[PDB]
Amino acid sequence: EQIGKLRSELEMVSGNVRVMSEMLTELVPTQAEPADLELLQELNRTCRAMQQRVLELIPQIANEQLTEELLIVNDNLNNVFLRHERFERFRTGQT
Repeated sequence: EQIGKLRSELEMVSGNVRVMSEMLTELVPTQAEPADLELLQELNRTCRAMQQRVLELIPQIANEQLTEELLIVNDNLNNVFLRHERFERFRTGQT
């Protein structure tokens, strides 16, 4: 029950990762608009909240499948975080 529910949540989080990936690919780091970075920032904050959620579960989930999904989502959220950071650095010229 709860395992399937958590997996479903991770799928929704992966969806959010896909949204960020799309924006962080289609947009230009050096030409990113303040509004675009604001939207990315808010979504990044959500991803960070979901990252903490994952981190809480990893050690608490013995299930190999769900734990695998947790680790995968964690890595994806880290990629989104760092990619967003790159956007900020490139736009401000502090890379």
